[PDB]
Amino acid sequence: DAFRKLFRFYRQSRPGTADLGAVIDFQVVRFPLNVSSVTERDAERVGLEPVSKWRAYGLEGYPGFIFIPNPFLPGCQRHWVKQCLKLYSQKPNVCNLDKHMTKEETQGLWEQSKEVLRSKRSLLERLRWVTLGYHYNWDSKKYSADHYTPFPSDLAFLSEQVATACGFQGFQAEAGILNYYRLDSTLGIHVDRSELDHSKPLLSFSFGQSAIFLLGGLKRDEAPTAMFMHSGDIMVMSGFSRLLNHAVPRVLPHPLPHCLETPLPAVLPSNSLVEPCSVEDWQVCATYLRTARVNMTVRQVLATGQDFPLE
Ligand SMILES: [Fe+2]
Repeated sequence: DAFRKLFRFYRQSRPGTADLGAVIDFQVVRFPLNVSSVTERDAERVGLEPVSKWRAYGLEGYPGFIFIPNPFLPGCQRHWVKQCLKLYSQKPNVCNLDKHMTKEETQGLWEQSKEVLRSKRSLLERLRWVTLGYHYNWDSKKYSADHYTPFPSDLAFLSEQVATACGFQGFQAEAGILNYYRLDSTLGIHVDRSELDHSKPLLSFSFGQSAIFLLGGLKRDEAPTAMFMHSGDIMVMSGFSRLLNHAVPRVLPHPLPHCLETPLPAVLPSNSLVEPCSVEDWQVCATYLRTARVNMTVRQVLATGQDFPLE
């Protein structure tokens, strides 16, 4: 339980201390990306700056582990979190509130939360996860072609470009899992093995408040290494770093960030998947993200020539 020992270590807040400086803000190497793999027009279309200005990092003993500090164009974060909270939750996809709350109670989430923010505990505070594409059955720990809703296009294009730049051009976005946090929310010690195609990488996107991650080998026995994950930061776990045990011990609060300080531009490209945000949407997103953090994992389920067995 060495991983759990560091998990309880950092779980003791201790902000701005020896603990704050024991992590790896952005052993450390730079990962040569491929500015040739993507064009600034598609990256503008999805709100990421030219790969020529991206910086990627890896660590010794963790090959294929890619950390990329915030590459998002200034302001783009706002759209992604918005669609994360305003759109991706409701009826077509699946969230945790579907188990004991009916679709009528959940459909009125955004507007009733706007009335709640205007009036000054609602459901958006109670959100814990959303699944996109092939809906992960938590109980079964399996995927199924039977439980499926179409993967959001813009999100898929994002994951596709990022995975292309990181060296996997044949990446179709099939499974999505968007974790939502409270301040005290955590993510447990686990490996990410529910998929059938392990070759394709796991694409994590951090937002909201800063958080502390961890990276340990396939055996939970191997002690973890700890690093930050600010808003906009992106982890691409590939090759070896895909069967590696990881967690999120804390959402560290404000000593909302600076990437949220910079707003959207009025002029966005005509083919851009980055989209406009009404003002009260960044109001509720801005408050909720002053409270806590969001995470966006994207995954390949099936290999290119593989399909779910029948039996
Ligand atoms: Fe995970």
